[PDB]
Amino acid sequence: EDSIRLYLQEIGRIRLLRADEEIELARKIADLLELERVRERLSEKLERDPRDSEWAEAVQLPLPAFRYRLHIGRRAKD
DNA sequence: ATTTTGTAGCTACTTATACAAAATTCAGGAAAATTTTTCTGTATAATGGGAGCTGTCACGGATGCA
Repeated sequence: EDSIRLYLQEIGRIRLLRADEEIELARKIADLLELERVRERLSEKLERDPRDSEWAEAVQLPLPAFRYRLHIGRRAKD
């Protein structure tokens, strides 16, 4: 019941990385980040949020691939 | 024989009214002024803590068991 450790163990069991490895990331993260602030721009202008579909981005995208792009983009940060 | 009592009386004479605006102040507002609280960034690199405590009990459990 150490709690501190009870979490500390586990984090152990996720393993450390290196700049290069954390570079694929960076891009992806940004790729997701900005994408959203589309999502906010389109928000703020209108309906308060694209937040529909492939139009939940004003951007163009084959919709399934959108959510996907989102996943990888932010999964990087996670 | 004045004096006090009078009566038949007023006029002066003064509250009383009520209003009344004028004061005359007060309160609240409004700022506005400003002071105090918040917010955000920070680029070499940095990647598991602290402690110890060590002398009843009980019981019911004790599942666990061999």
